[PDB]
Amino acid sequence: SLSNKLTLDKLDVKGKRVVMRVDFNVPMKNNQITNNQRIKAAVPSIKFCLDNGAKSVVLMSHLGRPDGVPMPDKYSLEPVAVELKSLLGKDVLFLKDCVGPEVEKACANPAAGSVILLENLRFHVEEEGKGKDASGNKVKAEPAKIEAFRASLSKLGDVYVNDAFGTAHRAHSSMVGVNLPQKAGGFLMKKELNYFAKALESPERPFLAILGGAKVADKIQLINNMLDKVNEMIIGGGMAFTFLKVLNNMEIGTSLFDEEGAKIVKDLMSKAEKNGVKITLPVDFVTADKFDENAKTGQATVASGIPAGWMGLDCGPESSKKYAEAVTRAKQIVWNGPVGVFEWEAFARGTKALMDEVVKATSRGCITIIGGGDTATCCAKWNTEDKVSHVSTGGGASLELLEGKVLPGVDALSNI
Ligand SMILES: Nc1ncnc2c1ncn2[C@@H]1O[C@H](COP(=O)(O)OP(=O)(O)OP(=O)(O)O)[C@@H](O)[C@H]1O
Ligand SMILES: O=C(OP(=O)(O)O)[C@H](O)COP(=O)(O)O
Ligand SMILES: [Cl-]
Ligand code: NA
Repeated sequence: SLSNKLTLDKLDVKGKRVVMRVDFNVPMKNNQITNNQRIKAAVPSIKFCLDNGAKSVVLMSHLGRPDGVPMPDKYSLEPVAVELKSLLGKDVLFLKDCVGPEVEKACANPAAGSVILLENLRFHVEEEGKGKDASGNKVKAEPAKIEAFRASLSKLGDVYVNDAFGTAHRAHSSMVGVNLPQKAGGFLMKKELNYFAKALESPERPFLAILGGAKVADKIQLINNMLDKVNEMIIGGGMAFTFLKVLNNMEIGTSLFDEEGAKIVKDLMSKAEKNGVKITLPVDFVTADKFDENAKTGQATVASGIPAGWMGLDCGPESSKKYAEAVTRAKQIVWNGPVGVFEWEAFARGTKALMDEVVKATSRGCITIIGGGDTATCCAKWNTEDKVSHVSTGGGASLELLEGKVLPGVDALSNI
């Protein structure tokens, strides 16, 4: 994917300020970083810039989904600056904004070797181009303000590097809108794209996709194209309830539900049938009376339904058996999205059981690819990072590659 693009190995950085988009959207629990994978993954590009004489490296990322409102109490990148220091062996200056005159002054003429991390890009609606105000009402960014936002970011370096593989599916301002003469892909971008190019060229079959998690509105829209590439699909985690409500008339309580995706569920199942893709949905659940680690818990099946005011936060044991059967048939697996709220032990058994099966599959020759901010944290939590074929920093980004697309963050790089 980058044979035609400028990459960092061929970018002259000596004496240049480098502005670098990274994916530092790391998971957090009790206000601390629970997995530094995405930060560590950018260190090779950052160190390369410094070792080869860069005047500065300005790092920019989002964290979470603050929807264009400053939320430094909940989604500040300040903790990431602290963690990056230990991983880099070098000092990092944190700025409390990402644009404006104070940021521009701090980045205009830095001391040699300076590393600077900006605040969450998504505190400004101009990054995504849309969001919500502080009262929760949806809002769209104004074109002239988007261009001024992109112009401000562009002043923070002389050359641009994009190492944000995990965000490469997003055509956001920091990812496609920086206007500098040289825009290069970083070493993590290259590593991930190269791995997927080889693994997706002629997959081992049956090729199973496992789609879970909580980003239902976004990821239900990826299934249509994925159904032209895979032979089996597990639809689990928060994704399943939209399917079960529509197909089975199941009562789902307060479980995650996507109104727009519900309108295409039957068409997706029809396409799966046309293409010979076996769909495995859960059949039982661990329920909770509220979205809380210490919620009261219960059990439910598709036939029983989930009680009003309760939500399904994990699959149950009969679902785990069906998931295991699909893993045993697979010769290649791509997995994005845990099949329950694995961060909370009451709701982690289903994801742990599936991880055990995927590890066993790897040991008998299955090619196993696990990707995503939270899904890769499953590998860290249960110590399986070296027991699957590849742990990717991309989740949705990897699914969009599976669909067969050129990612916007790659398309926007300079051509050779
Ligand atoms: N039934 C469920 N209800 C609610 N949340 C769920 C459920 N099952 C899983 N989750 C949540 O899904 C979240 C992860 O979903 P998400 O799509 O963000 O995955 P990801 O691997 O981080 O992907 P990406 O890299 O694209 O962000 C986890 O925090 C987990 O708690
Ligand atoms: O976490 C990401 O994607 P992912 O959840 O699929 O791994 C990226 O940081 C992009 O975040 P977004 O899905 O809020 O745009
Ligand atoms: Cl979403
Ligand atoms: Na996530």
